[PDB]
Amino acid sequence: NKPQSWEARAETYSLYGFTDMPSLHQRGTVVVTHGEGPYIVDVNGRRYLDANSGLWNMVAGFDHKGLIDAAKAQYERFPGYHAFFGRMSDQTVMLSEKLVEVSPFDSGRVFYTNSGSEANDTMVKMLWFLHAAEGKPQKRKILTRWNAYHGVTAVSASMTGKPYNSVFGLPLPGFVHLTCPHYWRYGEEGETEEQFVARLARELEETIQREGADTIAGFFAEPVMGAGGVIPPAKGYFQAILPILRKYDIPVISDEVICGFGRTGNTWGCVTYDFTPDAIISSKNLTAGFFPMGAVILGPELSKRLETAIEAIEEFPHGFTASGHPVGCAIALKAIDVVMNEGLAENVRRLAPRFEERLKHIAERPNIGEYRGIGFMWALEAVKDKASKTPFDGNLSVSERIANTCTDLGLICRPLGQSVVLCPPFILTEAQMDEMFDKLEKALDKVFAEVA
Amino acid sequence: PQSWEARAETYSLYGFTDMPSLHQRGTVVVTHGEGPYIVDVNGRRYLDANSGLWNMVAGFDHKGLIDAAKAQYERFPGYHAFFGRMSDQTVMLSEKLVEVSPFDSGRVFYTNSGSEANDTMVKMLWFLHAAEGKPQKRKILTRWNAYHGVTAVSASMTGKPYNSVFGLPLPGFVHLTCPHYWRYGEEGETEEQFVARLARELEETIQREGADTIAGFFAEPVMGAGGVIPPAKGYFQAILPILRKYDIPVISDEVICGFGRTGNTWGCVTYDFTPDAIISSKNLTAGFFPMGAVILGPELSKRLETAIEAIEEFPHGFTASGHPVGCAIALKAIDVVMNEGLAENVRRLAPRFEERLKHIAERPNIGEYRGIGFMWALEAVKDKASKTPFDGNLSVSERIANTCTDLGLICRPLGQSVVLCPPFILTEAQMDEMFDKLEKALDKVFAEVA
Ligand SMILES: Cc1ncc(COP(=O)(O)O)c(CN)c1O
Ligand SMILES: Cc1ncc(COP(=O)(O)O)c(CN)c1O
Ligand code: NA
Ligand code: NA
Repeated sequence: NKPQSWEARAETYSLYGFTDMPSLHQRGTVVVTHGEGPYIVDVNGRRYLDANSGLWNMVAGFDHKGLIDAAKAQYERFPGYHAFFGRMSDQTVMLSEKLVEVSPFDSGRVFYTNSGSEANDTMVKMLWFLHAAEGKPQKRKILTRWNAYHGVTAVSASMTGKPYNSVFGLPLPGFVHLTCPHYWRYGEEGETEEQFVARLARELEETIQREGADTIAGFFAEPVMGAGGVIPPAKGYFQAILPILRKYDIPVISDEVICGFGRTGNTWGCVTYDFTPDAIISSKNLTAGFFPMGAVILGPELSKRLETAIEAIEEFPHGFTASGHPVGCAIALKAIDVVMNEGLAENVRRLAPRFEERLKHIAERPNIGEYRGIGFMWALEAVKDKASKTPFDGNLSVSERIANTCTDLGLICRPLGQSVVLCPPFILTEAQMDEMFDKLEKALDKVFAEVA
Repeated sequence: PQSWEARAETYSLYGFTDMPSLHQRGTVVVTHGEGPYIVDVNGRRYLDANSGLWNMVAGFDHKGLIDAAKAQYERFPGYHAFFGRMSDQTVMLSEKLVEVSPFDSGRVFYTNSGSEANDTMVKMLWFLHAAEGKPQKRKILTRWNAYHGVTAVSASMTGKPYNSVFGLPLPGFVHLTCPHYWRYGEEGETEEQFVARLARELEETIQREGADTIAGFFAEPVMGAGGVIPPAKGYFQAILPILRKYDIPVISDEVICGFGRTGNTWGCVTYDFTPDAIISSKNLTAGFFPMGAVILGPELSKRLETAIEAIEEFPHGFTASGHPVGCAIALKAIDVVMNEGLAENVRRLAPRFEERLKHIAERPNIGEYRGIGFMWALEAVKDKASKTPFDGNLSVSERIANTCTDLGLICRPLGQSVVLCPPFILTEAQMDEMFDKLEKALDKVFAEVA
């Protein structure tokens, strides 16, 4: 009784992650064979415009010749190794030199992982290691914000501020979730944006005082929240919170997994939001989705502190088998070159005004509560009533319905809560952006005429 | 910085690297390899008797594997496996993994690493027991000297003293006695009594903790980073009925043992035990791509599917999970290991490997040799009769390994031991080269230390 179709084979042997099971049973797995520019093609030859770059990461599209050629060239040269025991590939040394150079840091050090989850988990371990070595083993608590997404390891899931993590009995103790700086959602009745930011700063200060600064290991933040539904922080947020963190000796980590390498219109989300973190977490665009790589980029202050702590014990007992893989490092060197030097990062800056202008027009509809975003990261929030910010009942699945209608029109859209997220590849043309918008509008025109 | 060595030190934060040796010797920057050899920036060639990190079983320039990697980049260079979408390569590999696993049926979940795969398996157990009305069933049983990875959870599962630097283990991670008879057997305790004690100890721990509070048990069939530790005779035959008696899922961590190293496709087959799930990585891609897999047997597959259908979505996964390049590479690595004579070369050469180690173990400073297939270790001692090791300050194993490097051999120092886990492509002449160089390093270091 062996399965025959691609659909039956997928269901017989897979355990699906982040997959809505009722939709999967109704529709069948969409099995993908190849891509062309920003388009993905399934086993039935159907072509979809992937307006999510796969998972934010495939910024150069699905068949970029330069990246394909750089990947092939490294397999022909040296197809694998590790970075332990005082050995490392030439590609690993070149990537660390490049990452420190492209980072906003004047100097620093890089530690490799395969994923963003491992890199966040690693940063947490580095902070525990460092503070205990400096005479404060109780300095262990990690501050993140509700709606944040930092990954799925037990630690990186505890840092994530998502209700679904209750199914794992998470967060673990020592993981503190601050108010999310989403003004439209979290601003109170009659609270101005300036008051809202001031309240976030008083809340952080009160939290640090109650918990005790000596028990707090670090603060992580995505400059613009990704999986939280594309959330640029309220005006002046980083300028209000960062002095408080610095006052209390709380290391500041920018989680640049999504924001690194151009999506917010700058190389780093921390540059767009004008703040200097002590370390950066990078992945995704780092390899343009061509290879699993994550990196922890430590600034000068933490680099110096960690090295003294490591010199004292003689060895830093942490690392992944594939950390610093020569193939991933060669691919990352090419992805960085493609994004920064081949006009991809510029294309986001050039097309962001037109992107915003079309979303502003779409937001005039009564069922759109707001549009939000920056550069090539945007969201449209669905509402039953605009003035009162009333959502549609959770059972109506408005965003999933918009997204399913988009799939049927040949557009890949991401439903998140009551929102629809767009994060297309940086290679997107004006015509393809018009294509993306026309199909989304037809899906909005259908779902809103139906539910409301 | 100008030199490769200075550039490496200026920009790297080194993991699992002895900093005094690094400052003394400089970073060894590798540019390429040939068969089982690695070549540095100075053109020096070393026989890598550790397959890089156990994983590069087909060597450093395998044409079939390089061609398979290139062909997938040309076809489809990347994608994910979320939201009901997945590459054709991901479906193919799941089908193949279930087939080659000892399970008649099952399901596969992907990760990038062995650490993520273990951390994932722990979350899966927390998820499952809570869904089945036992949210307190959270504790994880591992052994002292086990190595399961470096995420906070997989480091908590690892039984290494160095984890104290991170304030780890986290609560709820219980380390049972290591079934290494030579080290943990008491004075006057037979191997049979030793195994009976570890069974009694497991039962006592389950009874003290409460079976309803224990999520699962994980075991490497042969311990790897622990220093190549085959378990004491009849260990799994004594512990498994206890775990099954108390409803404690059994997970075989096959990250090193999967695909051939013990002389079988899985370490759990070599040790004649059926786990409920398998953790696979390393040989899975022959070190050509970061991939890990959780292979769920039929019982856990059914219970997890029921729990997932009840909440409608399993909210877990990594951006690169099921990457089509990793999947096309893993399909080729499995083909090379199982069909191109590599797994067979391990069985064919394991007797010669052991015969040579038995001769080396005659030396007064070798406490024991241990291992199986293509996984072995030699334990250095000051005194054989009393099992007295050399003082930690003498760094005997590091000295053996640094001497090996100076002779063009890469071998791994672990504790007071030296580990050999060479590629499956190793010829008899290359095995002779590995042992001749090792014996010269043993002669040099032992003559200096005593
Ligand atoms: C901001 C952010 N941080 C961390 C991660 C975790 O990265 P990975 O899926 O590679 O583990 C993600 C993944 N969506 C992310 O968006
Ligand atoms: C048995 C075992 N399990 C898990 C792991 C973790 O694998 P990774 O380094 O890919 O995280 C290792 C890695 N040495 C291992 O040997
Ligand atoms: Na810089
Ligand atoms: Na099978």
